[PDB]
Amino acid sequence: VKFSYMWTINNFSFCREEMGEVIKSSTFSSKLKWCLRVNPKGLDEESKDYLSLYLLLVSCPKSEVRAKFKFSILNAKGEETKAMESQRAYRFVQGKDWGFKKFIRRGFLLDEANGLLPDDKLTLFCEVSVV
Repeated sequence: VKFSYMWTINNFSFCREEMGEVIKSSTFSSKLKWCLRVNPKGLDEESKDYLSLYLLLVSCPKSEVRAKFKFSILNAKGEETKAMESQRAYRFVQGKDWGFKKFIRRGFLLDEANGLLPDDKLTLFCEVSVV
């Protein structure tokens, strides 16, 4: 079953999150509930120069599901760019997240000349395929 979520994070340049701090999206579905989570300053010292991006299984009545996923950024022209796809379907349990600790370099994303923060909005697009 394949579905998607578009997450707009407004006023992205005003984010005060420090390394390890997280923002979660609203939940979305295709009884399963998913959300996205971003670490604007990464998780640890190795990733503090990047935004980290994860898919989280928030609610699941089964013990586990398997899902592949793809994240991309919608640019100022409304087009997908800088996509990263999971290598395979990963096993999720409720509370488990999978994703990319080094999804996008902050010094690239935050320079507005690259066109990824139109009106200071970061727009992320996620596709999920549950096996």
